[PDB]
Amino acid sequence: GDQRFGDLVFRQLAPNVWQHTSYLDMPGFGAVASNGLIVRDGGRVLVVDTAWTDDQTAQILNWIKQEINLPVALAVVTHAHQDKMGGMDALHAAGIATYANALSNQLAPQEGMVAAQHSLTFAANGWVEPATAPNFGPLKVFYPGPGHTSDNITVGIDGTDIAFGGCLIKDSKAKSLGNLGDADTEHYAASARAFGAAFPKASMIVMSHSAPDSRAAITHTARMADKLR
Ligand SMILES: C[C@H](CS)C(=O)N1CCC(C(=O)O)CC1
Ligand SMILES: [Zn+2]
Ligand SMILES: [Zn+2]
Repeated sequence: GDQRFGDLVFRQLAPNVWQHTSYLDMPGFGAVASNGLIVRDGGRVLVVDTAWTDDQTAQILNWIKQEINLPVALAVVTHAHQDKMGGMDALHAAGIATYANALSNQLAPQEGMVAAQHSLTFAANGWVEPATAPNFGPLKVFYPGPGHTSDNITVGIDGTDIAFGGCLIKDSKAKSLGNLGDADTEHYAASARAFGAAFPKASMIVMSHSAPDSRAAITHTARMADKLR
């Protein structure tokens, strides 16, 4: 189930969807896993999130070449922290078009990240403005509101039961919300609930720092973010 490829782990979640996992030692926390997604859409591949580093992100591209062997048409990254955007330069070196929330691109320099090439913007109801996410295929991008960070976005995969909450959602048995230093403590709980309502039929909830879980991850995250207000 978990395919080891160098220092990374890959897990198939659906016929056209894989989870990528990479690790970084955070002095004081251990070797922290971060998950993203790889989606085959016909003759091309779409990536959600980089790995922590450029070298690890180049290894994701090597795994794609070996296991799928189709071009990577684009990548979308889900907020301006290192586990999601740390490997942007590796995507750009490979010629891959990159997308992030306009606010993630604004924050990227001060957070120590390289910005994506393209900015997503969002309607008042949270759905991406379609002209900013051209050729996204089955990826449905949703801004649920500020939570884990002000810029966090989420992604559903059409044709599957999968929705990706990134670092906004923790699993059913998590004991805390993790890194809160950039969090919007007032709005976190509402944002987690908005993610769940945006993808009401997703039964497999993928997230950055836990293995895929049921919809119980969303309400546990929400039932827990209430504590920060
Ligand atoms: C560098 C990342 C950006 S989200 C971070 O701050 N982490 C890693 C995940 C960890 C957790 O919540 O398990 C909280 C500390
Ligand atoms: Zn984060
Ligand atoms: Zn994270």
